[PDB]
Amino acid sequence: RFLKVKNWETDVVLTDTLHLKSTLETGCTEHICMGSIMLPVRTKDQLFPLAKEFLDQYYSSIKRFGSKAHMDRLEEVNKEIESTSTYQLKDTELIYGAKHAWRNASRCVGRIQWSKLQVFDARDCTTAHGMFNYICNHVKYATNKGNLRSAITIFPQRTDGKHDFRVWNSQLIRYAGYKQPDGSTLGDPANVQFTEICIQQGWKAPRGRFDVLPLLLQANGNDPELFQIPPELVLEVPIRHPKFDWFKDLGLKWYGLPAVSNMLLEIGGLEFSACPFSGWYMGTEIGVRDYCDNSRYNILEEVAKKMDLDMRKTSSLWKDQALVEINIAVLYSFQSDKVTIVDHHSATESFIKHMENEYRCRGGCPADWVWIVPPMSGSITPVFHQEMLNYRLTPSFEYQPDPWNTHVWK
Amino acid sequence: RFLKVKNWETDVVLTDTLHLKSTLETGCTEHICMGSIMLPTKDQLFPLAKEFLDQYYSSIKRFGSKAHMDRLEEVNKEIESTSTYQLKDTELIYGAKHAWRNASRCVGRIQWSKLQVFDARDCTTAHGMFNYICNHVKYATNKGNLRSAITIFPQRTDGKHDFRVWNSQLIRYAGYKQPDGSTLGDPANVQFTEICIQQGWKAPRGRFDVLPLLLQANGNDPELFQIPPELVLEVPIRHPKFDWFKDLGLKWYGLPAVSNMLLEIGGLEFSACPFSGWYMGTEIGVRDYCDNSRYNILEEVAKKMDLDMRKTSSLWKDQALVEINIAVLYSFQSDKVTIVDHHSATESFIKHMENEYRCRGGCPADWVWIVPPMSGSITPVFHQEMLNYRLTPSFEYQPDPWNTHVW
Ligand code: HEM
Ligand code: HEM
Ligand SMILES: C[C@H](O)[C@H](O)[C@H]1CNc2nc(N)[nH]c(=O)c2N1
Ligand SMILES: C[C@H](O)[C@H](O)[C@H]1CNc2nc(N)[nH]c(=O)c2N1
Ligand SMILES: CC(C)NC(=N)NO
Ligand SMILES: CC(C)NC(=N)NO
Ligand SMILES: [Zn+2]
Repeated sequence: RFLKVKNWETDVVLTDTLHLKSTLETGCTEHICMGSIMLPVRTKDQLFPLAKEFLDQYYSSIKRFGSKAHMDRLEEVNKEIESTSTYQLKDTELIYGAKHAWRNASRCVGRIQWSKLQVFDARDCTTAHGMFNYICNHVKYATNKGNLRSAITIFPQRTDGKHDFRVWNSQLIRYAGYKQPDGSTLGDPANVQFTEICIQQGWKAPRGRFDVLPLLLQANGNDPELFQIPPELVLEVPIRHPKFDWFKDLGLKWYGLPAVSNMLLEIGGLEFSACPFSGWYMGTEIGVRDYCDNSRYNILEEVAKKMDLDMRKTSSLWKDQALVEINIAVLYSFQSDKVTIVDHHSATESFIKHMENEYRCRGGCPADWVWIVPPMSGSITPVFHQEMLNYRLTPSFEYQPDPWNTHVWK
Repeated sequence: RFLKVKNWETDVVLTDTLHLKSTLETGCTEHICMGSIMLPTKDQLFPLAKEFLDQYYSSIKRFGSKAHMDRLEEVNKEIESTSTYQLKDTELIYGAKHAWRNASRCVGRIQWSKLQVFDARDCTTAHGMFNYICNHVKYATNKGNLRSAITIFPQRTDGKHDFRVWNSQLIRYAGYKQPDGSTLGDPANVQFTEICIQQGWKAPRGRFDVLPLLLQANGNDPELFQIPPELVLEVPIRHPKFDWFKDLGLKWYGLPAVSNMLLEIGGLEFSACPFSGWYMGTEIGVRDYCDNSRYNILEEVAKKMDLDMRKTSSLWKDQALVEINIAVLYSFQSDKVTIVDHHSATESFIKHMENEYRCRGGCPADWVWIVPPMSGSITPVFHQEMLNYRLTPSFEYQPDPWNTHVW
């Protein structure tokens, strides 16, 4: 079965065959679409088939399908599973696997960069202190003094589900949030619950508006432990506007390294519960969501006031106006400090090229439109006009339940 | 079986059961989501008629009454004898209002119960259609104080006697392919604009020429008609600060009226059912003006604002976009023509959703269409999970007549 995808802005029509290799479910049925829904221990039995599918794809990618090396590897893995219930990936398979989980992440608009990923093998790690060291090395390497490099650090895979490695932080770097007794919130409202956990665990919170949270690392299923990332390793950018000299006085700044650390990486059926990864920001993530979401820093009004916009009636579009300036400032500040960042026009244009390339060479590119289209100026970016097909391919990055909800404290 | 929908801005969670009454397919499957795709017999008829009548009588608190049963059998007999049936005026009105109520791609459904229905089922010719349409336009426009309305022409019979409004919207501007290779007017209507010429129309070769109606009655060939200029309310676009804006020579009509869809009620199909409401600012300022394939005016507005268009990161397109949209709303509001901004419209939809969930068990909604083309995440609907599914009565897309018409 072939599926056609059309771009209503250029009439370009693409054909998708890749979806035929989709196995996981989407959440949607032939009677309902859950496309806008945020989020809708294995056995030897279901493991080998998963390993085989992966290994077949791997050996096919290197043009060695059917080879003796390919057949031996399958027998080697099969024997290992029956012998230990699991199996270890070769370094080459790990790299291939991580890159493809990124390549398959339908909610990621920066996938044109997928083949450029530094993979740090932390599978020999055993303690939280070990995790800390690995993570600091990941941060310094990725930051690279502002010239960001994509990377991922992969810790030991899940075994019996009682010895999981987990990074309790949702992102390696994020600002603390504090609920005040008057009901207001200091810092990032999104991290209030995590911040409380850190404090309870022993963290001495400076209680500021931009306090870098400590790492809470869990190794081999043990109780998590706190660690402070060396300040000198956390690159930050003071936010100022190119024309509005008062912008700087808003006291705003943001970290330069976006690194998701709460997702699960699945390769050949194996589950890597601790796999922090990072790239570089698209301006709107900070300027639109982190700064202007009502449930985040929510700075629209203040910026609106300083600009002396007509805030009496929404139809003046004062929010829209302040939004553009804030995002202009974020981009400007980052480029000035020479910290990698990409605007939504560039990122979306590139994704389109990446997408078309993928249809031709791979037969498709699973993409989640709801997440791909930027949170501002939607239709003036090429992706808005691009029909997309969303389906799940493995290897992949998956969501997993927050650790504080499932962990058995020792 | 009881799906939940969460708003990530307010943590409010709503439970949806209405979807359990869905009957039509969505285009998606457990293995693939096509949520972003633009277009994913007597024996067949009665069950449909039955489904409708049941919900109708249920709505009037007469479910399982004699009146209910009586009507059910009368239609039943009528179908068996005539191979179809006619809706009572009450059913027709109820059906039209609910088709709007079920339109998952419409953000303005909070207004659903306030719909003026014009029963044009007694129509028989193209001139009769022109007359009915002019009356609709005049009623809906109401001197700038817009009123939602729909005019329903004769239902389908044997497919060879279908009524159709060839235009996509009752009021749109023409588009012509110039020698330059460029396009004059609205690029989206180039093809239609030609079928008018090819049919007789005398195009003024302008940038904003109100197109002529191409009405098709009882299956016969379509005919042209010029909408009385005095009935087509337009708004000149001027910025409330950029006096130079006017020099762009931009204007837009005040009455948005989709005319190429098919209304489905109890199995019956109304192929010609033009309907109208009032604009949400972004429709004109973002899509009609700034879409690269439309009037694509971003660069022009950018230049006159003296913005650094060298690098995309200066966000000039974004800045210009906002002004262009501030102007649209400004002009309409100045000329006292009904219009709603994306902020107010979206806030209303959220309220409507909550009403629908607590009073009906849900509200089908297509997030991809509901979220405005600009400033997405600063509107409440961005953070609102939505379940999309098809309920009848409904408004469906249908093949352009010029690809099905046997002259
Ligand atoms: C090189 C620069 C990169 C850019 C510009 C890019 C951009 C983005 C953006 C804008 C999002 C949406 C974030 C949000 O709204 O929460 C995203 C999501 C995603 N990206 Fe990328 N990305 C990059 C690198 C990476 C890397 C290196 C990986 C994996 C190795 C990756 C995996 C993903 C995943 C899995 C998601 C969804 C996360 C979630 O569900 O919360 N991205 N990316
Ligand atoms: C009262 C003011 C109304 C508002 C503010 C509203 C707004 C909108 C908007 C913004 C769209 C998207 C248009 C597009 O992007 O092409 C839309 C679509 C739609 N609306 Fe409404 N609407 C209104 C009245 C109506 C009425 C009277 C009906 C039905 C009788 C209706 C039925 C629909 C349908 C079926 C669609 C999707 C059409 C398509 O697929 O092209 N709307 N509405
Ligand atoms: C409800 C809706 O799915 C939700 O608000 C989504 C929409 N699109 C998004 N897109 C991106 N990139 N990131 C997000 O967090 C979201 N949130
Ligand atoms: C490809 C994609 O479905 C398409 O561009 C959609 C997106 N959302 C939309 N939303 C509205 N209201 N109107 C449209 O025409 C579209 N176009
Ligand atoms: C997914 C994450 C590591 N990258 C970003 N959030 N921005 O690019
Ligand atoms: C669908 C149409 C009749 N309404 C609008 N496009 N705007 O409200
Ligand atoms: Zn779907």
